[PDB]
Amino acid sequence: KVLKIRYPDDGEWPGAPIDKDGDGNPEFYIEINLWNILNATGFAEMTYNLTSGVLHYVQQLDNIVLRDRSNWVHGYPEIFYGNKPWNANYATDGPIPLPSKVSNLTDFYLTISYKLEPKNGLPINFAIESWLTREAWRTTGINSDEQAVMIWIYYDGLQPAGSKVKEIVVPIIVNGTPVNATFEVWKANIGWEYVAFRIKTPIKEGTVTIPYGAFISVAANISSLPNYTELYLEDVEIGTEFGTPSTTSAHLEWWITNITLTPLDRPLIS
Ligand SMILES: OC[C@H]1O[C@@H](O[C@@H]2[C@@H](O)[C@H](O)O[C@H](CO)[C@H]2O)[C@H](O)[C@@H](O)[C@@H]1O
Ligand SMILES: OC[C@H]1O[C@@H](O)[C@H](O)[C@@H](O)[C@@H]1O
Ligand SMILES: [Ca+2]
Ligand SMILES: [Ca+2]
Repeated sequence: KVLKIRYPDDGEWPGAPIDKDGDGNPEFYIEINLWNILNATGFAEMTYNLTSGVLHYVQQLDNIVLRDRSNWVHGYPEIFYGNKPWNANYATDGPIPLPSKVSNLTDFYLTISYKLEPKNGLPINFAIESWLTREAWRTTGINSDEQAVMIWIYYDGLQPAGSKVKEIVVPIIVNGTPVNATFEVWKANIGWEYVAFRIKTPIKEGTVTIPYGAFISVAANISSLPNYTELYLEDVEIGTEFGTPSTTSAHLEWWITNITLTPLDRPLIS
């Protein structure tokens, strides 16, 4: 009734499926994903209680040495739905058919209930990420004619990659109240096109609903990629990037109590 994964005990890449009905198709998949840490003392552990539905991440890392300082952040511990295109991990037991071509997908709301506790000024964000690839089921990484979209609904001490492009308004719901929120749009080229939406009023805890197609429509419109609507929306990942090249100690704890994807009866891109 409790799933647990732990770094470094389970290796340098701990991860596990959440498959509550035991049917062999995970509803979500979790990864500790310390992708840019070469070595650290301490541990990071992610627990999911299958009765309460609470996902709890506890991280206490020190003596951090990065794989490549130019990649800036240290890792992105996360939970995701769909096909993560960097590896053979996937979760497709849900109402939205990911992966699917962006030209064929309906819009959906993404609602997350969570609480973030970075310790001692640790730079972090809480970001939702999607990869858009040329093939339907990619498992070996990302090419220069493909896109990452990120949506940061909390941050402290981290700036997205690239250059600011603009500000957009997006209607969201925060703690039960519909509100017009502002997101900065940032664009970079980092081996693939990266577009990040960073909220101007970070939300450290609570329940937030966002309309996914507002973000993907803007990422499509500012993209330099050809044939954007042929790309497949592989996944929806939710996690915390953390750290900078001068962070040597990273203590952080967070919780997620609910992720819901709600299909709408309208195209993703408008
Ligand atoms: O390396 C990928 C990560 O880049 C992070 O942005 C960095 C900026 O904060 C910093 O000022 O510049 C460096 C080098 O240009 C950037 O890499 C993004 O915050 C992360 O989302 C991204 O994964
Ligand atoms: O930066 C490239 C990518 O590295 C992979 O190893 C990680 O699992 C991804 O989350 C990350 O985005
Ligand atoms: Ca299942
Ligand atoms: Ca995968």
